[PDB]
Amino acid sequence: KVFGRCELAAAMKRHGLDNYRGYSLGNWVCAAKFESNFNTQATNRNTDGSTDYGILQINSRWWCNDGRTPGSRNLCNIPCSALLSSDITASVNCAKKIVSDGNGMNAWVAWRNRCKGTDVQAWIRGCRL
Ligand SMILES: [Cl-]
Ligand SMILES: [Cl-]
Repeated sequence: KVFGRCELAAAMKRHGLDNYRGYSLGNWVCAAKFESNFNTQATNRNTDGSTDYGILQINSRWWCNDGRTPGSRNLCNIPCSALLSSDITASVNCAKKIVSDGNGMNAWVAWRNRCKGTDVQAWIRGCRL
Protein backbone atom coordinates (compact mmCIF):
# COMPACT_ATOMS: atom_id res chain seq x y z
CA LYS A 1 0.00 0.00 0.00
CA VAL A 2 1.24 3.49 -0.85
CA PHE A 3 -0.04 5.72 1.94
CA GLY A 4 -0.82 9.38 1.52
CA ARG A 5 1.24 11.71 3.75
CA CYS A 6 -1.58 12.70 6.12
CA GLU A 7 -3.03 9.18 5.94
CA LEU A 8 0.29 7.78 7.22
CA ALA A 9 0.55 10.52 9.87
CA ALA A 10 -2.90 9.62 11.22
CA ALA A 11 -2.11 5.89 11.21
CA MET A 12 1.15 6.50 13.05
CA LYS A 13 -0.61 8.74 15.59
CA ARG A 14 -3.35 6.22 16.19
CA HIS A 15 -0.66 3.59 16.84
CA GLY A 16 1.05 5.86 19.39
CA LEU A 17 4.21 6.76 17.50
CA ASP A 18 3.64 10.51 17.80
CA ASN A 19 6.07 11.76 20.46
CA TYR A 20 7.27 8.20 21.16
CA ARG A 21 10.62 8.34 22.94
CA GLY A 22 10.39 12.12 22.38
CA TYR A 23 10.16 12.03 18.59
CA SER A 24 7.36 14.24 17.33
CA LEU A 25 5.17 12.82 14.57
CA GLY A 26 6.86 14.81 11.74
CA ASN A 27 10.09 12.88 12.46
CA TRP A 28 8.38 9.57 11.69
CA VAL A 29 6.63 10.87 8.57
CA CYS A 30 9.90 12.38 7.30
CA ALA A 31 11.75 9.10 7.97
CA ALA A 32 9.03 7.13 6.19
CA LYS A 33 9.13 9.45 3.16
CA PHE A 34 12.84 8.96 2.56
CA GLU A 35 12.95 5.32 3.60
CA SER A 36 10.07 4.09 1.47
CA ASN A 37 8.08 6.94 -0.14
CA PHE A 38 5.27 5.76 2.18
CA ASN A 39 5.13 2.39 0.42
CA THR A 40 4.58 -0.54 2.78
CA GLN A 41 5.93 -2.95 0.12
CA ALA A 42 9.39 -1.36 -0.17
CA THR A 43 12.35 -3.70 0.21
CA ASN A 44 16.07 -3.00 -0.25
CA ARG A 45 19.11 -5.26 0.05
CA ASN A 46 22.02 -4.03 2.18
CA THR A 47 25.69 -4.63 1.37
CA ASP A 48 26.00 -7.19 4.19
CA GLY A 49 23.27 -9.38 2.71
CA SER A 50 20.52 -8.32 5.10
CA THR A 51 17.40 -6.62 3.70
CA ASP A 52 15.32 -3.65 4.84
CA TYR A 53 11.52 -3.93 4.82
CA GLY A 54 8.44 -1.70 4.84
CA ILE A 55 7.63 1.94 5.48
CA LEU A 56 10.52 2.34 7.91
CA GLN A 57 12.95 -0.06 6.19
CA ILE A 58 13.49 -2.28 9.24
CA ASN A 59 16.43 -4.62 8.76
CA SER A 60 16.66 -8.36 8.89
CA ARG A 61 20.17 -8.42 10.46
CA TRP A 62 18.65 -7.52 13.86
CA TRP A 63 14.87 -7.10 13.86
CA CYS A 64 12.91 -9.55 11.74
CA ASN A 65 13.38 -12.99 10.20
CA ASP A 66 13.52 -13.25 6.41
CA GLY A 67 15.11 -16.72 6.36
CA ARG A 68 18.19 -15.61 4.40
CA THR A 69 20.31 -13.42 6.70
CA PRO A 70 22.84 -15.81 8.25
CA GLY A 71 23.91 -14.88 11.76
CA SER A 72 20.72 -12.92 12.42
CA ARG A 73 18.58 -11.85 15.28
CA ASN A 74 14.80 -11.40 15.05
CA LEU A 75 14.37 -8.97 17.97
CA CYS A 76 10.82 -7.97 16.98
CA ASN A 77 9.90 -11.66 16.74
CA ILE A 78 8.18 -11.38 13.35
CA PRO A 79 8.70 -12.57 9.79
CA CYS A 80 10.01 -9.60 7.75
CA SER A 81 7.02 -9.99 5.40
CA ALA A 82 4.74 -8.71 8.21
CA LEU A 83 6.47 -5.35 7.74
CA LEU A 84 5.13 -5.18 4.17
CA SER A 85 1.43 -5.35 5.07
CA SER A 86 -1.07 -2.60 4.32
CA ASP A 87 -1.64 -2.63 8.11
CA ILE A 88 1.30 -0.78 9.69
CA THR A 89 0.92 -2.26 13.20
CA ALA A 90 3.93 -4.59 12.95
CA SER A 91 6.15 -1.83 11.53
CA VAL A 92 5.12 0.56 14.29
CA ASN A 93 5.57 -1.97 17.11
CA CYS A 94 9.01 -2.92 15.82
CA ALA A 95 10.00 0.73 15.28
CA LYS A 96 9.14 1.36 18.94
CA LYS A 97 11.63 -1.33 19.94
CA ILE A 98 14.32 0.05 17.60
CA VAL A 99 14.03 3.65 18.80
CA SER A 100 14.20 2.49 22.42
CA ASP A 101 17.58 0.72 21.92
CA GLY A 102 19.90 3.61 22.84
CA ASN A 103 20.55 5.50 19.57
CA GLY A 104 17.02 6.88 19.19
CA MET A 105 16.12 7.71 15.59
CA ASN A 106 19.81 7.74 14.61
CA ALA A 107 19.19 4.03 13.93
CA TRP A 108 17.60 5.24 10.67
CA VAL A 109 20.51 6.64 8.61
CA ALA A 110 18.00 8.44 6.33
CA TRP A 111 16.44 10.15 9.34
CA ARG A 112 19.87 11.37 10.49
CA ASN A 113 20.91 12.57 7.07
CA ARG A 114 17.63 14.03 5.78
CA CYS A 115 15.34 14.80 8.69
CA LYS A 116 17.40 15.49 11.81
CA GLY A 117 17.85 19.23 12.26
CA THR A 118 15.19 20.15 9.69
CA ASP A 119 11.72 21.59 10.30
CA VAL A 120 10.14 18.11 10.56
CA GLN A 121 6.77 19.55 11.62
CA ALA A 122 6.37 20.58 7.95
CA TRP A 123 5.69 16.87 7.24
CA ILE A 124 2.34 16.98 9.06
CA ARG A 125 1.32 20.48 7.97
CA GLY A 126 -2.29 20.62 6.77
CA CYS A 127 -3.12 17.23 8.26
CA ARG A 128 -6.30 16.89 10.21
CA LEU A 129 -4.88 15.39 13.38
CL1 LIG B 1 6.27 17.16 14.15
CL1 LIG C 1 16.66 10.10 21.85
